[PDB]
Order: sequence, then structure tokens, then C-alpha cells
Amino acid sequence: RFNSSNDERIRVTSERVENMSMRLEEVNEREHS
Amino acid sequence: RFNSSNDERIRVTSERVENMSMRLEEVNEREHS
Repeated sequence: RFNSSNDERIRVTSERVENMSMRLEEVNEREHS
Repeated sequence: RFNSSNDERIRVTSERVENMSMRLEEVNEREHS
């Protein structure tokens, strides 16, 4: 019940979005062509 | 308390998703191969 509530499901999404944005910016800045 | 509320945690996620979508579209449309 704790892991399926709206608050945790928003917090996990926010953290994963932040990490994904950081990795995507790293990928796009480090192009080789 | 302000930075951990649901409203800010949704707004930040929306803005970062917008930026990530723009950058990913730029990456996909512009390819060397």
C-alpha cells in the first residue's frame, strides 16, 4: 500500500526523470559525429 | 517542505520532461547515419 500511493509514485517518477535527463544531456553533449 | 510538496514535484517533472523531449527530438531528427 505504501509503494502504490500517489505520493511515492510521484517522487519515484521525479527522481527517475531527473536521472534520465542528466544521462540524456550527457549523451547529447558527448556526440562523436 | 515547499520543495517536497506534490505541486512543485509535478511542475519540475513537467518542465524536465519538456526539455528532455525537445533534446531527444533534436537527437533523433539529426543523425549522421
